[PDB]
Amino acid sequence: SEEWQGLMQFTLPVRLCKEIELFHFDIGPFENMWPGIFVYMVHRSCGTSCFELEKLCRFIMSVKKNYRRVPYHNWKHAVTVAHCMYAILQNNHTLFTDLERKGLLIACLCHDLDHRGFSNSYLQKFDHPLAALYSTSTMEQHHFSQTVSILQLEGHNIFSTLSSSEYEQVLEIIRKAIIATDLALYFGNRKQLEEMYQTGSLNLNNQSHRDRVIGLMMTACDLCSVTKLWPVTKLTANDIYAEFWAEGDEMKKLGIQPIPMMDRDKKDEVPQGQLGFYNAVAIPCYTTLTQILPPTEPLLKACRDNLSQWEKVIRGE
Amino acid sequence: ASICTSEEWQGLMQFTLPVRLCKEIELFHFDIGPFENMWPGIFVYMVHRSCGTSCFELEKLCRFIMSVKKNYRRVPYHNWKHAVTVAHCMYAILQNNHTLFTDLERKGLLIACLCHDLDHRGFSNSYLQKFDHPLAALYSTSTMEQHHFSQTVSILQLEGHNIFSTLSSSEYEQVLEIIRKAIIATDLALYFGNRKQLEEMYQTGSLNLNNQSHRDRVIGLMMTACDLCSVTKLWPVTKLTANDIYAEFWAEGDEMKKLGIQPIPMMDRDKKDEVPQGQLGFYNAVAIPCYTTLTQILPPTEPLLKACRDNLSQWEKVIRGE
Ligand SMILES: Cc1ncc(C)n2nc(CCc3nc4c5cccnc5ccc4n3C)nc12
Ligand SMILES: Cc1ncc(C)n2nc(CCc3nc4c5cccnc5ccc4n3C)nc12
Ligand SMILES: [Mg+2]
Ligand SMILES: [Mg+2]
Ligand SMILES: [Zn+2]
Ligand SMILES: [Zn+2]
Repeated sequence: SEEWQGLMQFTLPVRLCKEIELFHFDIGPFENMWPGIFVYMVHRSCGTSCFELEKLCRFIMSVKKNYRRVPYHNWKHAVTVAHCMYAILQNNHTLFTDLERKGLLIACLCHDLDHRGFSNSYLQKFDHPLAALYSTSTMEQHHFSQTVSILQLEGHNIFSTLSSSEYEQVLEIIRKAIIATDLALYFGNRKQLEEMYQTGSLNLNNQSHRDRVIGLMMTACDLCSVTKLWPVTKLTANDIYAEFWAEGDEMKKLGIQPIPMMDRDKKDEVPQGQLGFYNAVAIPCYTTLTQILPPTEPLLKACRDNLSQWEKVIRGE
Repeated sequence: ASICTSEEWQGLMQFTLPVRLCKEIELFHFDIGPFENMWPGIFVYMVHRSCGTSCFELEKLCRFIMSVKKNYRRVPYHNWKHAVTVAHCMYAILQNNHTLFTDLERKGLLIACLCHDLDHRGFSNSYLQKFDHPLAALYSTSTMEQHHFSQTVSILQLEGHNIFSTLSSSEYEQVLEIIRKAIIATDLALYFGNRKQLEEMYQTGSLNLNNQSHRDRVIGLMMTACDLCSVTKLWPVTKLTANDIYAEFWAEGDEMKKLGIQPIPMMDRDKKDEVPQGQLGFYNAVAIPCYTTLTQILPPTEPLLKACRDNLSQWEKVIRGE
């Protein structure tokens, strides 16, 4: 209980007071500060007197305990996703309700809690007890379950000054928000919102339209490494493949063949895999997000910049 | 026909190209995919850089473009993206052969390409015929293609949509004949006729470009290299567009099955397994021979052949397990 004492004390350096507000900030070389960076983003965006520092700090360090030393789905990725949602909300400061803004920063930070570095596919094919438990969106539901568990620990419950509803409300925002980071649901989500933007039936007074927009915002954040500056971006993909290939290897060890994406032998097709992933997933995501919320546009511009870079890699420039 | 709203052409006018595309848009394998908002503006940039800045009055152009866009459907392959993709390819062929073609052919070839699949229902020349469609009653060879051009004229004739405003009546009836011929020749059923003669005209040193009927033949083949240029893009783009081609076909195959009739394999989703061999078969029967004869006639277009070879190997790899 002295981890969360060395967190109450943190002051974000003035030199980062601007850098952080930029959509393309790389938290990468600020390891020590990451839990202080998140304290900063919460305060700036939700208020200094909405979470009682201690309970907030208690929370954050515990969440941090509960992320494993995997190559990609780690503490560095929680913060990075949290950061991006900060940037989204800051640039849209009016659309989102007090209760949402708090939920979403929290939901982002726990969204991959206690990941083991295994896809849902993997968990389900090998009848692992988490697949036994949640047939669909397997990891995502554990993540949430794990959010619930850290909160119910002594003195971690940061929502203890809220109505019955108000408490069951925010968690629900978090539930739906964490679930939405199952990428298999993203495709549906995005196609509904597209038809709803063309048609024009899109209504932000409708709470199930709110859900889909928040949904998409979670994908955008989750995927946000494709929006960083190219060296960060290049590097963070290496970490992605390292997670996948360790899952690929684990499959070989079982006399079973992994897919190419998970096949380190296939290192070479990486750039074309990225280009494929940008055209099929990333770009449409940031494209529709921008349609819905215009200020999010530097997300799409940077995504286009990295797509070019991946093209150049493939073509030899 | 359908009018386009006011606001549509007014933003189109204010639009400006990013300095990094100006570089990439000139290149053959350039993919327009990730710049949807920019497409109608990519057309202007393209027109202007090919046919001049006062070729047409922006206002009239922009109206036409936006009304060309809205007369495309949300079908899977033959849509607004495909039209601009085909226009982009023309542009890049023109640019590499810029003085081989009259100012008047480049205006008309770029519009033709923009308009060459207007109001595609999502159906083939065989379906419409076989099932005695109105359109099939109206036009009985090159069915949709004829309709595509009928559709162009209709868009030409609309208060403010006529971009051949300032043309002599003579030149007006000329650019309409470049366009007609260009569009019809996108009927792939004709390509095989066209390519054999061109191939023949090539092996004898008798092809001549100031010979008009040889000109039209060359133009038609340009229209084919453009219609198929998705096979010249980088692999992950080629594969993704293949998905959309098949989405459309299989949607048609599904209609036939309903109607009491068995689709050809290409249109039957139950036959996916042979996709690679359909691709392999199409690259050898159709596309490779397209870009080979194109590069013999217009050697700067060669990067189209090289990229077509690149993706032919990819389908071959896809084939052998890999
Ligand atoms: C989930 C996610 N987030 C961010 C990023 C930048 N990525 N990149 C991916 C993987 C994209 C991908 N790579 C391949 C691939 C690579 C080498 C050989 N074969 C491959 C086949 C499919 C791939 N995909 C979808 N997933 C993600
Ligand atoms: C009209 C067009 N333009 C571009 C491209 C890359 N394509 N590719 C096609 C389909 C080519 C094709 N597919 C099959 C096929 C597919 C599954 C099963 N059997 C098949 C038999 C022949 C096929 N062909 C020619 N049409 C096009
Ligand atoms: Mg996750
Ligand atoms: Mg056509
Ligand atoms: Zn994540
Ligand atoms: Zn076409």
